[PDB]
Parts: sequence; structure tokens; C-alpha cells
Amino acid sequence: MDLVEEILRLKEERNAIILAHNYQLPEVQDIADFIGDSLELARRATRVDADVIVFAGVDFMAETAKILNPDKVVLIPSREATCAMANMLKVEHILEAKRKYPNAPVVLYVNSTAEAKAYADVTVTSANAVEVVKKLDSDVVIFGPDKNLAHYVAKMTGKKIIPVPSKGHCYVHQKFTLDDVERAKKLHPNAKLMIHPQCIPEVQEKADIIASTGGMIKRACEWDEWVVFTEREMVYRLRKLYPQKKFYPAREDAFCIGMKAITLKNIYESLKDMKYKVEVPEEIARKARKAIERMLEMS
Ligand SMILES: O=CC[C@H](O)/N=C(/CC(=O)O)C(=O)O
Ligand code: SF4
Ligand SMILES: [Cl-]
Repeated sequence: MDLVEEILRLKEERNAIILAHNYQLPEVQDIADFIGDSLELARRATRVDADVIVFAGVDFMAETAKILNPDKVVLIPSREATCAMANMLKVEHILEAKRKYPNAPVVLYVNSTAEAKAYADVTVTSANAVEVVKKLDSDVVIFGPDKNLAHYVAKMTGKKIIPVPSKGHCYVHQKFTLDDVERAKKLHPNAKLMIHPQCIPEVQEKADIIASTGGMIKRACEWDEWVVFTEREMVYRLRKLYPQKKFYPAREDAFCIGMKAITLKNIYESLKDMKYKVEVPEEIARKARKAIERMLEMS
């Protein structure tokens, strides 16, 4: 079967757009209308003229698109496409930190449930986390859920960061160790290292550039040979964007299972049956909308 043909005709007949993340399968990225990191996906979700949004990504990404487009239909092709790090942060975690630090603003990674965003003062992505926290008036900030990004933000802003929870992390990026850095410099001595801020601090210290996947794309021009310390599919995105550069994955087992829950087949089935509809309750969506919008205007 030619899934590509059927997906494109059905998408066009339903006035739908496909938004994919850089971690999506190569066959998914090839049919996507727009590809970017979480921040670029959020800003693209504010200029959607289509009636239907098919989100080739994880659940928190689709919910963010739904919060920014309550009048539109937002479809996620599989409800198992979830983010392990996002689900580590609970509402009770935030309430506990707000009781312990009443005058500290709550700054949440976009990788978070919609219910968690309802208690956040402003959201952040990997590309704008430092800029937003630096622009906050308070010197003590409640931050979550990713502990490794919190370390990078504390280093780059000089703020006192209260991490919530204590062990919040992404298992995909925590696979990278110092041994991978030493191996990369040995097998590619002329390459430079682009490392995601969700990696452990000791790995971040060895990086040439620390950035989100969007920041990796904007700064890939500074060199011609890169070892990429992030999810595996990002290397495909970089290789196709820059056919005359060299990119190597730091680990071939650094793949996100939740991201690969999206396939070409369930995208077709998503457009065929208008499923699965992403819904956010009004009270939760309204409070989260203010934090997401504040992020958009602060970055
Ligand atoms: O700026 C948006 C990036 C976003 O905050 N997150 C990520 C990594 C992720 O949490 O999947 C990326 O680099 O794409
Ligand atoms: S990669 Fe880590 S953070 Fe990005 S989605 Fe998969 S689990 Fe959540
Ligand atoms: Cl559009």
C-alpha cells in the first residue's frame, strides 16, 4: 500500500496539517507539513489556518497545540505517544513547592501535563529556558520537571533553582555518559559535540554547543562535522537539512519509544476516523494558556 499518497489526499480533503517533532521517524518527517522543536511547534500552532491539526509527537505536545487552538480539532495518532519525563511531575509536587516557597514563581518545562501547567506561572522549552528565567524578577525559581535542564538554567542564570521533583529526568538523554564523549572524540577527533541540555551535567560540560534540537539546527553552520548527543532521529533531520555536512549519533540506542509510537499507518488511520481527539478541560486549559502565552511573549 502507498500510505503516503493516501495520507496526503486525506489530509488535504479534511483541511488538516501535520506537525511533527524532530524525533519522529524518517517516513513521518517526510510527509510532515512542518518540523521543529517544541518551541517552534508551539509558535507554529499560533498561525494554523487549517481546521484540523494532526500532531506527530507526544501527548504534551498535542495538548499544547490544543490549548493554543481550542476551536480546532487536534488529533494524536496514538494515545501511547507519551513523554516519560513529563509524567514524573505531579500536581502535589508543585503544591508542596509553592507551600515551601510562596514567593517563588513556578516555571515548568513544556514537557509537562496540562494539569501541571495550570499551576505554572510560565512555561519554558530547551531553547528559551535560560532567557525566560533570567527575565524573572525573583532570584529563587521553582523549576521542573527535568533535573538536568534545571542544572543548565542555574548555571546560565545565577538563580536559585528548586527542582520539582527531585529525580525528574529523561531516560533517553541520560543514556549518554562520559565514556560516549571520550569515544566520540576518539572515533571523530575533528568533530565537534552538540549536546542537549537534558543530558547529565558532566556530559553537558564536554559540549561544544548546548542547545535544543532547534538550536542544533541554527548553529550547525559553525562546523562541518558534528557528533549529536540527543535522540536518534534528530541525526536524520540534520543529515537531510545539511547534505554536505557530517553528523554522527553518539549512541545508536538513544531512541524515544513514545515518539516512535507514531507511525505512518496510524497517521492514516488518524485522518480516516478523526482520532484521537485531544481535549483539555476548560479550567485546566485556561490556566495553562496564560503560562504558555507568557512564555511566547517573554521569548
Ligand atoms: O525549544 C524546544 C525544544 C523542547 O523544549 N524540547 C526538546 C527535547 C524534548 O523534550 O523532547 C527539543 O530539543 O526538541
Ligand atoms: S525524549 Fe525524553 S523528553 Fe523528549 S519525549 Fe521522549 S522522553 Fe519525553
Ligand atoms: Cl496552517
